[PDB]
Amino acid sequence: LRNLPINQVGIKDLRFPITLKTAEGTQSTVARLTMTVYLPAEQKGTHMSRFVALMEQHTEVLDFAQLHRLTAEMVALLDSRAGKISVSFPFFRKKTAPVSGIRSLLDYDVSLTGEMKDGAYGHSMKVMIPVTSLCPCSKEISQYGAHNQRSHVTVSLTSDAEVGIEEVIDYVETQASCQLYGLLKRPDEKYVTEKAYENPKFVEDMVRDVATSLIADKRIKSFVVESENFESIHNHSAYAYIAYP
Amino acid sequence: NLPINQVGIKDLRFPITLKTAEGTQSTVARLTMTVYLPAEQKGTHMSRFVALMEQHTEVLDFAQLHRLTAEMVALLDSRAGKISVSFPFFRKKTAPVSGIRSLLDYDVSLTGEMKDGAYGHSMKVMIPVTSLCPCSKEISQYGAHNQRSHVTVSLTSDAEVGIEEVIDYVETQASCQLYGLLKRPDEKYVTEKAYENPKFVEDMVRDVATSLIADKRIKSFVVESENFESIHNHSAYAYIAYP
Amino acid sequence: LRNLPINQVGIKDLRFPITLKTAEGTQSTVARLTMTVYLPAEQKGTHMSRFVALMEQHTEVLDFAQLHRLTAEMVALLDSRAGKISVSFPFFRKKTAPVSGIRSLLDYDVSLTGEMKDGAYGHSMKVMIPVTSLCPCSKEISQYGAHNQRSHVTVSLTSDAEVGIEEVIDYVETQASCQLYGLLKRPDEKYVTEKAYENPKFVEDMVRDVATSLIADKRIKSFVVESENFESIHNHSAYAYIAYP
Amino acid sequence: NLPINQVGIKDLRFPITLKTAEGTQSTVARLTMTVYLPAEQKGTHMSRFVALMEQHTEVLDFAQLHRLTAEMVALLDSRAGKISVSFPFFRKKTAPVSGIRSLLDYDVSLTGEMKDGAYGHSMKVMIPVTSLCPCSKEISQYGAHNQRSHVTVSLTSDAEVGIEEVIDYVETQASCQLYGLLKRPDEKYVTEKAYENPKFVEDMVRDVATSLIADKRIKSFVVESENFESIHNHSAYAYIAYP
Ligand SMILES: [Zn+2]
Ligand SMILES: [Zn+2]
Ligand SMILES: [Zn+2]
Ligand SMILES: [Zn+2]
Repeated sequence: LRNLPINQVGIKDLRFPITLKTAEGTQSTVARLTMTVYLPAEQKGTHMSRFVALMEQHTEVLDFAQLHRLTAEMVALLDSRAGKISVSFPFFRKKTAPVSGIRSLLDYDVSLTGEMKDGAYGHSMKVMIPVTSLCPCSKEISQYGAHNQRSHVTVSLTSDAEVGIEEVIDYVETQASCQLYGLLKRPDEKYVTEKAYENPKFVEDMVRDVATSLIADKRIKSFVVESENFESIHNHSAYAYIAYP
Repeated sequence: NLPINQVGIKDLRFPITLKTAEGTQSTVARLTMTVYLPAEQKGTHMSRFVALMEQHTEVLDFAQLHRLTAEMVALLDSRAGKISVSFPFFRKKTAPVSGIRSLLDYDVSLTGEMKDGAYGHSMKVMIPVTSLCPCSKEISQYGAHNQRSHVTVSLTSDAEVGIEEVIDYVETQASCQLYGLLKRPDEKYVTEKAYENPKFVEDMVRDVATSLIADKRIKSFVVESENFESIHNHSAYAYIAYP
Repeated sequence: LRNLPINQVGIKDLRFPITLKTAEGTQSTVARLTMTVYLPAEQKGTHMSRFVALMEQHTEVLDFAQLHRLTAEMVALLDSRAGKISVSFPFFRKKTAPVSGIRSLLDYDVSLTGEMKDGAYGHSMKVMIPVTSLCPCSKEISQYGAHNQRSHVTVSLTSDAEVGIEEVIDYVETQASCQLYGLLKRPDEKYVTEKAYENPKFVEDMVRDVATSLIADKRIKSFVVESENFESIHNHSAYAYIAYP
Repeated sequence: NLPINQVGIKDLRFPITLKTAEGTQSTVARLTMTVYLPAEQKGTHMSRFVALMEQHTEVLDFAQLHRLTAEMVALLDSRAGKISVSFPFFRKKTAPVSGIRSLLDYDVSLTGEMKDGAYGHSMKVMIPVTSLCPCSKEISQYGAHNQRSHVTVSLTSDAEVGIEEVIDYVETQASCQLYGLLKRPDEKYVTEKAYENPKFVEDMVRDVATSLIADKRIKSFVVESENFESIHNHSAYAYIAYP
């Protein structure tokens, strides 16, 4: 009676090397894990070492099928009816400069979550995409130039069928004033400077353009789109978010 | 054409004066200030959030947060919006043997929210405590591993719950609470007290949540605890949400 | 013999409310402190609670005279021949918008250090100043627009006579493509957009212009100037620093 | 007209493969890559630092760092420059009773530096350990407060000192070292061992520094330890520099 069920208990911020397979290829990265299970009112404690045992023994490449298997195996190993695994890591993608064709990596921040509830599995994801934002107000009121800055666009979603990390990346980067590259030659820098100027967007415009795409995707049951613009003229950020439905 | 749930400014740093039941203090806040944006409206008016903060010189407390949130949604011409303010919060404590006084620091957020002329508020408090392991003590012939823990309480009520109240709910339940200033007899007392009161992370979250369930001002809450286990390089963690 | 002196021992990241007085006025802020003393080979340990005792008992406003007194009192209280107090905090200054005249605060990050060595006192400081940087290459090669971004300029210095926090701020902000304001009306935004465009500067130009000023100041015995530009076109930073002499 | 000590790129994130004495692993690095800039030269050539990393596919180790730093100062047409690479580093450990194996994570930086055709290298390793308080144990009738500690070793040598070597120097000296995976008999062993080997932060830094002084490959070093005291909300800290 005095006793209460605990929504989630286990371990948090275990750092662990992982290999990840997505549609575009396989890559090695380093993750932080939070691994937890439901604890019924009657049980005193969970078994904390079994969460680490699980990661040490499962050597398969991570993908959405493997995260499912892993979460199902965890709840079984932990003797629980419910649990979550959240895995956060940097994610690299090969990019090509818009004029030179010179290739370089860009880095994104990703989290993947698997959740079991009484035999039912659900999965969600989050991706932070760094883009260039350029202010339409600045350009319009100014006889020359326009302020611009890096922005972090964060998409969180839950879907029934799998949605690829790269697909979330493309939905955002398609919409940005201009996207980022690690390696830019002189013509590419001329290209990005001009495109961003040509395509100014408020933080409001950015969240709306991405949200439109996500609403259209039949896989997506709910989402949040945030955008944060590190305003180059202020020392605080412009911020917006849309949650759906 | 889509409405935007919230749009405005994030992580504006700003000095504030804060009034609570035990007194007034000066601290430094981060603010996030946002309003609802209707489907066909192009943008909000970003400079007005800063203007509002620059103009209002009054001490912060729950009544002044309400007033600032009202005035914001008015000034921005919106039907809804939210103000969240985060800051370090200091409280004077008394060492348990010497009685020598010293401050402790806690992390607090308060949030006010207007939706179509109705107001709601909520708060969050991170209280650092000592945790000590019952399995370690029971299995070992001497000693018990122990570590700092960060206990985070988020709650929503209608009547005001004081920051100090949330702190007390938690410190009362910890294996032992923290102090900045401890003499040798104080160190002895805290060492023994934690060792006499071992708690798993499970125990800590159940013990705090029971106290909050008993407080009938509280509509809903989350209690989390993260224990920086001194024998691992990762943490034990738990949370309860209610209802 | 087996025993070794310890350069510095004490406490680190004590968070503590402070009141600070500089040339422009007095303000309340929150600091992190690191307070340490020298430990001779022969002594087993220092007295850790006395560092907190010291902060709890000294209720005077902080300024360079008070940091001196505080460091001298610490080494005496700790029974040591040498020690350091480092105090880090956000620092607010009142600013005025360049067209409207509308006033707002801006926030800077500051550290002040006091050091005793056998009766001799020395003090140093560091200030991070967030500014706008605008790329000359971008503007010159582009038919319109120029990429720009927040930059953090960090000045560290040691001096014999006191150098005010605001003076370090002015040395940097005087040199920037354009400086930041919290509150900007439409004409002010037109003003800052244009000024930054009119005054493009590489990270190299920025460190050089600030360093020139610091070399000229007779108070300053040594310094480091760093600048980091959060390139709005990349996901890494452009960075430079000058150390002198 | 002023020369600039170092100019280039900072916190480029980049996946790397790392080879050490115990094996090869894949990790993710932050890089800072800079060159000296002569007084009358206007700017460096920023895109070339990224090109250099994109082109060189070789496994990282001390010989490859030297080679990358040589090639950089060549490609940038500078007389001096520095490459620093920071990453999490994993090592497989054996629990002290069960022998069950599990990884532990450490934070590493390696730095290479060219000055007028001469090369130097240096390294930094943060090793997390358990610390346990001798005063707490001595004064208390039972128990002893203990906590995670972050021990950071920075060193410069000419002959290569392995990352695992620095880790061993430190773990050997801690009240007890950390493991990710511990069974009940392992938890008992580590609890007792720390309690049998209490050390102040002073003790830890002297004990490590003595080991490093004895390693005649080492030209200079700094040992710091920060102990996240489980009875306070602040840390004990010490450092030694040598010579
Ligand atoms: Zn703008
Ligand atoms: Zn335990
Ligand atoms: Zn540029
Ligand atoms: Zn102690």
